[PDB]
Amino acid sequence: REHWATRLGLILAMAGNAVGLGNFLRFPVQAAENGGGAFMIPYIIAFLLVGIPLMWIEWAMGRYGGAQGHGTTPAIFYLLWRNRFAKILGVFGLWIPLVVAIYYVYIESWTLGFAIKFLVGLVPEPPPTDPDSILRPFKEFLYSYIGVPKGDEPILKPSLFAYIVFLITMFINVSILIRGISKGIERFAKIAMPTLFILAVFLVIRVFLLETPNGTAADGLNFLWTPDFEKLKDPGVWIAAVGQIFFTLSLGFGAIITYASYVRKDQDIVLSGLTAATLNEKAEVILGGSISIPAAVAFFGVANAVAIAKAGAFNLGFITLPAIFSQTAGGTFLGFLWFFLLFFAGLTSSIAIMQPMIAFLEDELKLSRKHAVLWTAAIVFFSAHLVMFLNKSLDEMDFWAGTIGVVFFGLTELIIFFWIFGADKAWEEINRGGIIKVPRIYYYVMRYITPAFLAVLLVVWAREYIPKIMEETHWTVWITRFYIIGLFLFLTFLVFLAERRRNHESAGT
Amino acid sequence: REHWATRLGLILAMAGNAVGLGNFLRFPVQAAENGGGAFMIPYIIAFLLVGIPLMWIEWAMGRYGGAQGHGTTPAIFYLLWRNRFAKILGVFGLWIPLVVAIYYVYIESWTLGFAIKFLVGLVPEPPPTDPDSILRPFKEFLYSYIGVPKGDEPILKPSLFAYIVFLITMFINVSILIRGISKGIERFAKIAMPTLFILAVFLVIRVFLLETPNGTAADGLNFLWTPDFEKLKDPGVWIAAVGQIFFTLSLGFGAIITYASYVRKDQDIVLSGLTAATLNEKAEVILGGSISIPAAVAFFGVANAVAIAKAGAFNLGFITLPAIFSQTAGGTFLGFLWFFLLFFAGLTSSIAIMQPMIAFLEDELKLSRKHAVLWTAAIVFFSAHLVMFLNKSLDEMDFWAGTIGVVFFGLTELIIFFWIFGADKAWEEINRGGIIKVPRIYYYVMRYITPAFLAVLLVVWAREYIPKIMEETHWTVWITRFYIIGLFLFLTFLVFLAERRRNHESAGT
Ligand SMILES: CCCCCCCCO[C@@H]1O[C@H](CO)[C@@H](O)[C@H](O)[C@H]1O
Ligand SMILES: CCCCCCCCO[C@@H]1O[C@H](CO)[C@@H](O)[C@H](O)[C@H]1O
Ligand SMILES: CCCCCCCCO[C@@H]1O[C@H](CO)[C@@H](O)[C@H](O)[C@H]1O
Ligand SMILES: CCCCCCCCO[C@@H]1O[C@H](CO)[C@@H](O)[C@H](O)[C@H]1O
Ligand SMILES: CCCCCCCCO[C@@H]1O[C@H](CO)[C@@H](O)[C@H](O)[C@H]1O
Ligand SMILES: CCCCCCCCO[C@@H]1O[C@H](CO)[C@@H](O)[C@H](O)[C@H]1O
Ligand SMILES: CCCCCCCCO[C@@H]1O[C@H](CO)[C@@H](O)[C@H](O)[C@H]1O
Ligand SMILES: CCCCCCCCO[C@@H]1O[C@H](CO)[C@@H](O)[C@H](O)[C@H]1O
Ligand SMILES: CCCCCCCCO[C@@H]1O[C@H](CO)[C@@H](O)[C@H](O)[C@H]1O
Ligand SMILES: CCCCCCCCO[C@@H]1O[C@H](CO)[C@@H](O)[C@H](O)[C@H]1O
Ligand code: MET
Ligand code: MET
Ligand code: NA
Ligand code: NA
Ligand code: NA
Ligand code: NA
Repeated sequence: REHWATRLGLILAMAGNAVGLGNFLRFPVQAAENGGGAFMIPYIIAFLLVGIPLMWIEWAMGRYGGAQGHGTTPAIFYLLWRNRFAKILGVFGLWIPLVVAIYYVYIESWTLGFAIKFLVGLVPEPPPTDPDSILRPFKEFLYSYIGVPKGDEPILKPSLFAYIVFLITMFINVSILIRGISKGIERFAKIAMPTLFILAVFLVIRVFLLETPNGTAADGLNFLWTPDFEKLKDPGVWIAAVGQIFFTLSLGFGAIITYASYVRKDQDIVLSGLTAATLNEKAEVILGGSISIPAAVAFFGVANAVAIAKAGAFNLGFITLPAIFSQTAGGTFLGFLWFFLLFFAGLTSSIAIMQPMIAFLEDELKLSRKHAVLWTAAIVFFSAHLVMFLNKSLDEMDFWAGTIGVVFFGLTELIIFFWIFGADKAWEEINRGGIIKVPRIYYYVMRYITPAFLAVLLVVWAREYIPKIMEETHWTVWITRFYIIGLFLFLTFLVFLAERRRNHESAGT
Repeated sequence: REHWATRLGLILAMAGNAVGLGNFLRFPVQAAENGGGAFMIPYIIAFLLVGIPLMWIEWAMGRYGGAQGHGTTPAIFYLLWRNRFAKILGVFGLWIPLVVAIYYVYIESWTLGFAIKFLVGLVPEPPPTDPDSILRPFKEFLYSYIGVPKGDEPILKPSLFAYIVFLITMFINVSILIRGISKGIERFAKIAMPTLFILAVFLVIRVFLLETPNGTAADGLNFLWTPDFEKLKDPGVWIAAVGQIFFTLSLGFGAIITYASYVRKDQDIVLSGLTAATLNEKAEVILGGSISIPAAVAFFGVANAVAIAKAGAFNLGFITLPAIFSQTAGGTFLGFLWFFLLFFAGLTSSIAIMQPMIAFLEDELKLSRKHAVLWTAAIVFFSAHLVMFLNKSLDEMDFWAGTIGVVFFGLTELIIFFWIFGADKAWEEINRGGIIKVPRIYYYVMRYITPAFLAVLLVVWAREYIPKIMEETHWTVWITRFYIIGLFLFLTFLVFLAERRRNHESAGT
């Protein structure tokens, strides 16, 4: 089995797993929609009670499985719980990352397409004060790129450029993955992460210089870091905060587990896990938090910025920020730097989300790395046509896999590891080889607090939020639901085939 | 490997493979739309130049492959042509029958649902002369069953009864298939075919007694068997005739090949093949041709009958015929007999179209028959939800697989067998063990005439018919296209996995 070559490489790869579009696109919107500073208390609390403990659990499960030649959850769940149902539950650890890959790589490709166009100056040009005369050209720019519907049909019409750029993006992902763990992902991480940090810091500095009749970037920071204890009672904010924690730390995606499966059996995971998690949070709250929101508030004031944030998930990052930059000298190049940053952030995350499928094909079906990477790319590429052409298909996948799925799977993996496998055995497995030990208190958090926190969260979520979605959606949501259910059935069949190959193999040995 | 137990069983199973919904539903509509007697000249000619020769070729390929433990085209094509491209072309021999199964079993389930409702007298009751006051209740009956759209959305809403009946239908197919070739399909064929023949003969007799102010059943027969040489020039009629020949004989579906793979290496296929083909044609032109058309013409006259035939593919069989029967004493029970006949016709054909997937899983992935049958049923059942809920999805699948696909695959299999593998080797393989020899003239038909006939047909088809369809369709056709393209990719992946299992297997032996 492959192993990470160096401790630094392991850390930067894991940090690259985490630090993604979620830090720079998702976090600012989530925080802005939820009162800014009012979002941060629940967010910090979720990091401590969910983010940290689950991170350690996934590193431990991955390392544990890797020692026996397994990196994905169908096998790993079965090692922890010798029951047919463990294998079936384990399928979600292949299904979630596959579905997420299907829309995440597409969005990643947009950032590359925008970077290219901004670099070469093929961008819109607003009419030099109206907040709409400047924004409209950038809205139309995004709409033409991805092909937003102009009529009644729920169909998207992406530009030829966007389509070719997606192909290029897939090629770049494959070029890294095909080289494997140490020579591919690890080597790229050592180049991408420092680049990512430098670009982000530069952008923060530039944004911090923004001042208009409507305010300064300082006003944006104050909105984000001023608590509102009257929101600590709103369940919606807690759900948002926990959802962001999962998404941001790559928890429940099967991605941390698979990376950790390449950590040597004896190697520390306590300090490494904590370090990766902490690096992500710094990139999120300090870097991601200090770019988009302050820029928007500086130019539009808080009320308008919040309204922009609620407007859509991509409005702030693909329309508003570049429009704001365009009002400044060298703003087109600043736009390039922003999208280049997003691309490297996306890329280091997308190689992580496709590795579980690759590991399963290698580990369980005994495919060569070459074949495993290429077939994985093929399935993602083919499937992405749904997200490229059917309006709101992206939203549907992001809901079932990237939102509900990850939280559900997080609770599942914790129950299996800390309840079925054995709390004391799990505790011992986590700490084994630790450069530091996990604080004793976290034993009771993991065993009692985290599961109960998530269980209540999911129930409240399910009672007062989900029914609206099932009842109040356009019929086309069923196209995406049908397809991703088929994907689950497909992966279940592959797990079945893996069992049969193993049985026939043992009969020969 | 399993083998057919008796020669009679083999013949009735193969006859059951062929004699299906195509004889009793498809043939009458095709003949009626194309001038009746004007359809029959091209039809007879296609039977001689295409139907017969291709039947022998498929029996031969199946028997040839079966002798080496292979029953499906990915392997068999490779045996005949040691080239990676042979395996890929061979995938169509799994893809076509899978796609056809996905809509064919659903339609088959309707005939069971109708049989049940007609048996128990839960049927509509027209107002005792208006040709519309009688037909409307039966149209509404079908529309409520399958759930035809009442608004603008291209969505179907099948009754709960129709859904449960589809489940039952799948169960019945599985119950036969799970028992295998000799104890399952062969044993059922010996019961179903005689029953089928008796029901059909009875129905023909009953229809032959129909006489109204508008005409007699005799008028229907005259319309069907009166030549119109002025149509021998119309290409459309030839395309229709050849398409019906393929569909009716189960040619290009991979189904005849797979059944023949269970024929012993030395056993005759010349007389057996010819006998199965001839039995089908008798059931089609004598039985199928003498039920629906004469009944409709008797009650409505020719012009109206033809108009009904053009109305839809299911209007004649599910609406018009039962409505006509309802005007006669014991007509509800006659309706039951009709739908019972259709069901047995459908059932013996659907077990044939699912056996290729079963054989591939058994032969190439080494699954047990139990697992192979159940996974096949699961894929068909899941996929059928597309045909059940998306308006016109059925039409799209029937076009790509059941119409274009089978003719394309027929030309492919002939080219591979008679051109690449070797005309003389193919000729020798067909005749080997023959109780009779194939007439010498058919060597030149197979090698030169059949391929050229099909090639010209396909080109003319492609030039003057296909473009309208690609350009003039609702956007929802892409949902079905996307899905069945995914099915092809899925099956291609399975063939790839089969190669890898074989390679690893040989390395051990
Ligand atoms: C691998 C699955 C392929 C299914 C059909 C995909 C057809 C893609 O079609 C392409 O889409 C682009 C984006 O709209 C257009 O710019 C191109 O003109 C068009 O050829
Ligand atoms: C960075 C590598 C990808 C480049 C893909 C370019 C695809 C060509 O895109 C074409 O560009 C033309 C000129 O701008 C436009 O007028 C056309 O509408 C567009 O189809
Ligand atoms: C479920 C996803 C299916 C995607 C099917 C894509 C089929 C592409 O089809 C092509 O797309 C082009 C761009 O939209 C259009 O300009 C063409 O008219 C159309 O033929
Ligand atoms: C919500 C969970 C927050 C946990 C924060 C734990 C901070 C560390 O807490 C410390 O842990 C050490 C090791 O067990 C102990 O020796 C110390 O007494 C204790 O203060
Ligand atoms: C492609 C086949 C789609 C057929 C299924 C569509 C059935 C219509 O069901 C629709 O489902 C939506 C989502 O749950 C709901 O919001 C709507 O209220 C409901 O009418
Ligand atoms: C195996 C794939 C399942 C996908 C969702 C299928 C849901 C079927 O839904 C069922 O459809 C029937 C027919 O309209 C209705 O009569 C039933 O009330 C309904 O529960
Ligand atoms: C033959 C075995 C399948 C029988 C399935 C019956 C499913 C029940 O079907 C129900 O029947 C009721 C009474 O007719 C109707 O009023 C309901 O609308 C219908 O849902
Ligand atoms: C591509 C095929 C997807 C099929 C999805 C079926 C989802 C079933 O969904 C259910 O269907 C019932 C009958 O239509 C409706 O009455 C319900 O409102 C709907 O929720
Ligand atoms: C379009 C193809 C129609 C073929 C019909 C062939 C009918 C049989 O034709 C016969 O075949 C025998 C065996 O070769 C010969 O000995 C006879 O002389 C010949 O008449
Ligand atoms: C589910 C995703 C569907 C997106 C693809 C729809 C693109 C619209 O393309 C449509 O295709 C039809 C069939 O070729 C043609 O008849 C129409 O002229 C064309 O507009
Ligand atoms: C695509 S890996 C999961 C998401 C990633 N952690 C991000 O924040 O973007
Ligand atoms: C479903 S097997 C192919 C069709 C069959 N020969 C029929 O006529 O119905
Ligand atoms: Na992150
Ligand atoms: Na990343
Ligand atoms: Na037939
Ligand atoms: Na049949």
